Amino acid sequence: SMNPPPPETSNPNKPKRQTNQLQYLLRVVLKTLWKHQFAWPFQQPVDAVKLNLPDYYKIIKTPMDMGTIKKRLENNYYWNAQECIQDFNTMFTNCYIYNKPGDDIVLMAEALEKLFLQKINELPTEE
Ligand SMILES: Cc1sc2c(c1C)C(c1ccc(Cl)cc1)=N[C@@H](CC(=O)OC(C)(C)C)c1[nH]nc(C)[n+]1-2
Repeated sequence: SMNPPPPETSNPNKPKRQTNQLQYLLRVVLKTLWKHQFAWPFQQPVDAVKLNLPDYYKIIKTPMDMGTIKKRLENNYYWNAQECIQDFNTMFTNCYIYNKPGDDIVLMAEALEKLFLQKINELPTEE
């Protein structure tokens, strides 16, 4: 069970822009989650080889992680806030799909998601 290529972070064919909401998603949302004590499993794609999770990419067909999101934000990959919000939600949902309630990794995702929800509640109106 080899690892797939990671999600793209650059694509000249994809439209993109800078928006004040995307700036907030980087400076506030990503930065807050990235520094958290429980961020580290989510800072790069799941390595199913090293973790001995050969079923991971049989079950999780839309992988996502904060390393990817960080690069997307820094590299101005997104057209709007919704695209980036969707990536975060994909990441959390994947973790809950693959794992079981009360697992350590699920508690870690839950902690991060609580903070995500607190920050997204104050997403600024588009300028
Ligand atoms: C680098 C990464 S990425 C990751 C994990 C780790 C370690 C952990 C994990 C991280 C921290 C703690 Cl305290 C416990 C588990 N769990 C796996 C699934 C699993 O069951 O893996 C073990 C078989 C436990 C290796 C998982 N699912 N989704 C993700 C994002 N992760």
